[PDB]
Amino acid sequence: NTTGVHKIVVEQSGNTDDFDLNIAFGAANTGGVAKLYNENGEYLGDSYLVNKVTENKISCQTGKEGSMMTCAGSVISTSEQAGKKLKISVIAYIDNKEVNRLEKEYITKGSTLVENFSVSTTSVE
Repeated sequence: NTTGVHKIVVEQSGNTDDFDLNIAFGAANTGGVAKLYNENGEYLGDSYLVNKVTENKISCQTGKEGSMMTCAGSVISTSEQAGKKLKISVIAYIDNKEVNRLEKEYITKGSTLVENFSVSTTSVE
Protein backbone atom coordinates (compact mmCIF):
# COMPACT_ATOMS: atom_id res chain seq x y z
CA ASN A 1 0.00 0.00 0.00
CA THR A 2 1.03 3.57 -0.95
CA THR A 3 -1.40 5.02 1.68
CA GLY A 4 0.28 6.58 4.76
CA VAL A 5 1.92 9.76 6.09
CA HIS A 6 3.35 11.38 2.93
CA LYS A 7 6.15 13.83 3.88
CA ILE A 8 8.68 15.92 1.92
CA VAL A 9 11.65 17.63 3.63
CA VAL A 10 13.53 20.42 1.80
CA GLU A 11 17.01 21.37 3.11
CA GLN A 12 19.36 24.14 1.95
CA SER A 13 23.02 24.94 2.76
CA GLY A 14 25.84 27.09 1.37
CA ASN A 15 25.55 30.73 0.30
CA THR A 16 21.84 30.82 1.23
CA ASP A 17 21.85 34.67 1.32
CA ASP A 18 22.79 34.83 -2.43
CA PHE A 19 19.71 32.85 -3.62
CA ASP A 20 15.89 32.86 -3.38
CA LEU A 21 14.35 29.41 -2.66
CA ASN A 22 10.61 29.19 -3.43
CA ILE A 23 8.85 25.92 -2.67
CA ALA A 24 5.24 24.74 -3.09
CA PHE A 25 3.69 21.59 -1.58
CA GLY A 26 0.51 19.84 -2.64
CA ALA A 27 -0.97 16.53 -1.52
CA ALA A 28 -3.89 14.11 -1.95
CA ASN A 29 -5.73 11.82 0.52
CA THR A 30 -7.85 8.73 -0.13
CA GLY A 31 -10.84 10.99 0.81
CA GLY A 32 -9.91 13.97 -1.41
CA VAL A 33 -7.80 17.12 -0.78
CA ALA A 34 -5.31 16.54 2.07
CA LYS A 35 -4.74 18.77 5.10
CA LEU A 36 -1.09 19.81 5.41
CA TYR A 37 0.96 19.83 8.60
CA ASN A 38 4.41 20.94 9.74
CA GLU A 39 6.84 18.79 11.88
CA ASN A 40 4.95 19.90 15.12
CA GLY A 41 1.62 18.68 13.59
CA GLU A 42 0.26 22.23 13.13
CA TYR A 43 -2.26 22.63 10.24
CA LEU A 44 -0.80 24.74 7.36
CA GLY A 45 -3.82 24.64 5.02
CA ASP A 46 -4.49 22.48 1.92
CA SER A 47 -1.60 24.07 -0.04
CA TYR A 48 1.74 25.09 1.46
CA LEU A 49 3.65 27.81 -0.42
CA VAL A 50 6.87 29.30 1.06
CA ASN A 51 8.49 32.21 -0.85
CA LYS A 52 12.17 33.07 -0.13
CA VAL A 53 12.70 30.22 2.44
CA THR A 54 14.94 31.59 5.28
CA GLU A 55 14.92 28.29 7.30
CA ASN A 56 17.61 25.64 6.52
CA LYS A 57 14.92 22.92 6.72
CA ILE A 58 11.22 22.97 5.65
CA SER A 59 8.92 20.03 6.22
CA CYS A 60 5.39 19.29 5.02
CA GLN A 61 3.27 16.14 5.71
CA THR A 62 -0.27 14.68 5.39
CA GLY A 63 -2.37 12.59 7.79
CA LYS A 64 -2.34 8.75 7.91
CA GLU A 65 -4.70 8.57 4.84
CA GLY A 66 -2.32 10.44 2.47
CA SER A 67 -1.99 8.95 -1.04
CA MET A 68 0.52 11.40 -2.65
CA MET A 69 2.63 14.54 -2.06
CA THR A 70 4.43 16.80 -4.60
CA CYS A 71 7.07 19.46 -3.98
CA ALA A 72 7.84 22.01 -6.69
CA GLY A 73 10.62 24.51 -6.23
CA SER A 74 12.56 27.33 -7.86
CA VAL A 75 16.08 28.63 -7.16
CA ILE A 76 16.91 32.20 -8.34
CA SER A 77 20.32 33.84 -7.69
CA THR A 78 20.41 37.41 -6.28
CA SER A 79 24.22 37.99 -6.78
CA GLU A 80 26.44 39.42 -9.63
CA GLN A 81 29.34 37.37 -8.13
CA ALA A 82 30.29 34.03 -9.77
CA GLY A 83 30.97 30.91 -7.69
CA LYS A 84 28.23 31.32 -5.03
CA LYS A 85 26.91 27.83 -4.22
CA LEU A 86 23.58 26.49 -2.95
CA LYS A 87 23.07 22.88 -1.93
CA ILE A 88 19.48 21.56 -2.00
CA SER A 89 18.21 18.20 -0.77
CA VAL A 90 14.57 17.13 -1.33
CA ILE A 91 13.72 13.90 0.55
CA ALA A 92 10.30 12.20 0.20
CA TYR A 93 8.90 9.79 2.82
CA ILE A 94 5.86 7.48 3.31
CA ASP A 95 5.45 6.61 7.04
CA ASN A 96 9.08 7.84 7.75
CA LYS A 97 10.45 5.42 5.04
CA GLU A 98 12.43 7.28 2.32
CA VAL A 99 10.80 6.65 -1.09
CA ASN A 100 12.48 9.41 -3.16
CA ARG A 101 15.44 11.85 -3.04
CA LEU A 102 16.84 14.72 -5.10
CA GLU A 103 20.28 16.24 -4.46
CA LYS A 104 21.12 19.46 -6.34
CA GLU A 105 24.00 21.96 -6.23
CA TYR A 106 23.64 25.41 -7.89
CA ILE A 107 26.63 27.64 -8.76
CA THR A 108 26.35 31.28 -9.98
CA LYS A 109 28.13 32.39 -13.22
CA GLY A 110 27.66 36.19 -12.84
CA SER A 111 24.27 36.27 -14.58
CA THR A 112 20.81 35.50 -13.12
CA LEU A 113 20.43 31.75 -12.33
CA VAL A 114 16.89 30.41 -12.77
CA GLU A 115 16.60 26.74 -11.82
CA ASN A 116 13.58 24.47 -11.06
CA PHE A 117 12.86 21.12 -9.42
CA SER A 118 9.89 18.80 -8.80
CA VAL A 119 9.90 15.78 -6.46
CA SER A 120 6.99 13.53 -5.48
CA THR A 121 6.47 10.60 -3.01
CA THR A 122 4.80 8.50 -5.80
CA SER A 123 7.28 9.12 -8.73
CA VAL A 124 7.74 5.86 -10.71
CA GLU A 125 11.38 4.67 -11.28
